[PDB]
Amino acid sequence: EEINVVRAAELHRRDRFDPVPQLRSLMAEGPLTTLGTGRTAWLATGYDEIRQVLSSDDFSARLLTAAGITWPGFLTQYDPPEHTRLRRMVAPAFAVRRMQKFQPQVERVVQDSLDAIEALGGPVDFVPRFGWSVATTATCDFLGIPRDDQADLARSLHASRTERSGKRRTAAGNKFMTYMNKMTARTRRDPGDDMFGVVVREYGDEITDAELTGVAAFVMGAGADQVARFLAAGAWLMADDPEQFALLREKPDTVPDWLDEVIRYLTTDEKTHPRVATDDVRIGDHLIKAGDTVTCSLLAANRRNFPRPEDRFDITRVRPEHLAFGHGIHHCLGRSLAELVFRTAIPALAHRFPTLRLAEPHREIRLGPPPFDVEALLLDW
Amino acid sequence: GIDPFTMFEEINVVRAAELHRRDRFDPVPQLRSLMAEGPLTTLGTEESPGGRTAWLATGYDEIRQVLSSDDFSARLLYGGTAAGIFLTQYDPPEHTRLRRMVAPAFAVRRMQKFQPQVERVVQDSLDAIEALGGPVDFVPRFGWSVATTATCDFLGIPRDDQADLARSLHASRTERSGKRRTAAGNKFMTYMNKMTARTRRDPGDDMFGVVVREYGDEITDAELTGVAAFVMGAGADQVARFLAAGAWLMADDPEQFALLREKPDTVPDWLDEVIRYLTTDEKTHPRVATDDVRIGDHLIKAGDTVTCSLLAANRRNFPRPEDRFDITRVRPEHLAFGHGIHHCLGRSLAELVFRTAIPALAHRFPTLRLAEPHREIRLGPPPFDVEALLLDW
Ligand code: HEM
Ligand code: HEM
Repeated sequence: EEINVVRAAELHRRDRFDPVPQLRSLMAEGPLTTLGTGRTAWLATGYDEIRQVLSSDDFSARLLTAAGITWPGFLTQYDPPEHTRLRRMVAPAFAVRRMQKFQPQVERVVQDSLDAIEALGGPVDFVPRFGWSVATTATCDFLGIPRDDQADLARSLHASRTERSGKRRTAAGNKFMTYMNKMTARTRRDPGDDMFGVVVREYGDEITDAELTGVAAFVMGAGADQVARFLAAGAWLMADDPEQFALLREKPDTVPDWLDEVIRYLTTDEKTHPRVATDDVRIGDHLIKAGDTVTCSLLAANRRNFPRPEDRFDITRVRPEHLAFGHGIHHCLGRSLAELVFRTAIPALAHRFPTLRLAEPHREIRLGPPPFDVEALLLDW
Repeated sequence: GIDPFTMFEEINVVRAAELHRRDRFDPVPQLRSLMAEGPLTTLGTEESPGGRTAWLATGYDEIRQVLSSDDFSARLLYGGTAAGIFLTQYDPPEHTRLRRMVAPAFAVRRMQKFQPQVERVVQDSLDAIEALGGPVDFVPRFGWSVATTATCDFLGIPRDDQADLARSLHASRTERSGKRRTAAGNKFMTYMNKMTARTRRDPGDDMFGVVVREYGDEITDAELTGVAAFVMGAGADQVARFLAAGAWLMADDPEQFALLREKPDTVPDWLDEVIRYLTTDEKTHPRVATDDVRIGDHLIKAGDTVTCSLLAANRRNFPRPEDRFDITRVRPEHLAFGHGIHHCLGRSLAELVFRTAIPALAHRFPTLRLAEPHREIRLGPPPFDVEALLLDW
């Protein structure tokens, strides 16, 4: 049953922004297909069926010991009621009011990230200078990491995930986590105006150091990876189809749902973590036996009408429907922060470089392994 | 979010734990298969240039090589994990410096002196079981009763205090509520801080007084407290789980333990065989490679991790006849207490408790049996955790 998680990864590659032919074949086969098999690994590609799976109380997101021991603060490895307690304690850091009040700082992050790019001059790689820069600075600011330490903290996170020397990965992972631990200690003594502080002032000794460090490490990792990769993919979409984003730039009021369409089209997290069934559960016409796993294809759901015309990127589309942030109890806790950064950074780029385009538009943009990972994006203006 | 499969240390801890579940007393088929493959196999690899590999060592000699090598670190793994937040987290020189100061408390002469007290603890626990009447759960009534009392006596906690103090320590590590964790932790700490202050005024006969006499200045209060908490928490857990699994083995194979009770001098190494067969701590903490090392027919790169299967080493000939429990086996070999600089500090205490309590049980209840012979015994997550053991006699 473990090879079936490798198999899922293969189906979520991309032909530029499009899903690959292998996935399309499964999509047209039906809403729910077998990946492998008396236990069965299923892929859910139907919009309705995915929602049924992700919102059912007869599935667990657990791999298998209590989540808190090996995965403290890694929410998508908790089941209720432990999941419910921990998510309740961190959720107020992501409430609408705190997100609105964060918006001015996120605006400055994008403006300064754009001030650096213009000074450097075209052409220039937007993967590090726009994607990575905005994402890590915004996420560090949200956590209250002092500005003087962010560059080195962000460098150690990146090195821990990508370094070509395994030895240097270990050292960087240790550097990163020690810093997150020290942040937890400073909050416990003197809670500030940030995620750490908000959690500790509301709950205090109810949340443990392991939980708090765990959640903070997760938010840093999610913020740095998810937001950076999305912003890189957004800049590429801007370069590829600039007339649609000129409409955003000049007449944003006529396209109030624009961000949902970009999210739908790009789908930079293509699939959810496998869910294991705990009762026999009818899902559509299909029977999922207790012990089966179901992986949900968020790409399949959001791009369900590919390759027909209506699936093509249309920024004026009325109320775009997507499941890009999942569904049910594990739906993305960070959605409001991610969306704030995208709402701010994407139009800030359009206003700043209306004449944005690919430097070297002859050659293909190289993509890494999924999830959707633009490795370099050389743009001029 | 974050894909849990990209969490290198955590995902491979999980995979290693799954491999060290048990089918009654035996290794599961999945570990058996890896054992047959060779002395070292992969748990998993990060899929990128520079990606690290998590390895499982199952070969006896290869495990001794890994664990005696200076090119592996215990500290560097848990420092890259949110899960990693006493002695096993240290490398030399910190490891050496702390371990030398506490080692005198676990010396041979010290265990000889404690033996009469351990005999009394066993007899008291067995009297209480007898007074309850069958069927009795041997997990709380034999395993934990003996483990808690013997470990607290070793620390010199007065009998009146032991129940409350052990409860406090367990609360602080256990509860979901983090408020009750801090309250219980502070109750434990305030007691130990007084005990430390008392010891430093006049060193006594227990663990604290021995240490403070030989190394009083050079060891801190926090270090003393930390060692006590390990002995009372994790140490006691290890001992309780072993005694519960021992009692199960005795009920399961009464004829071999009848040999222990009637002709104990014919089976001088009996305890080494019981320990080998049961292997109630199935694996070591994962170590990070700090240099490249060739082991088996593989190259472990610096930054790769290795987890050693003590179960695999101890049960290396499973399922052949020679691996079966045989209390008369001459000089049984095992690595149940690890190897190299991190080898069990409490081995001699653990063995004294087992050497005393197991014969005591065999003599008291020669008719010991499962209460519900056909009902399966439920095992918790690794390490070897008998959840309930209803015995009668
Ligand atoms: C600062 C940015 C982000 C943070 C802090 C964040 C945080 C989280 C957290 C904590 C969860 C787990 C919630 C739970 O289990 O209860 C989660 C789940 C999820 N996030 Fe995010 N996230 C971020 C950005 C993104 C982005 C940009 C996407 C997609 C484009 C995304 C997609 C998801 C999905 C699909 C899940 C559900 C996973 C599943 O059910 O298996 N996240 N996120
Ligand atoms: C009163 C009982 C016990 C105490 C106080 C105790 C104490 C300790 C301590 C302090 C260490 C760390 C040593 C270091 O890093 O230098 C250790 C390691 C170890 N102990 Fe124990 N122990 C006890 C019982 C047991 C039992 C019953 C077993 C097995 C059946 C066991 C197996 C181990 C193993 C395998 C290690 C090494 C782990 C590794 O290298 O990663 N111990 N013990």
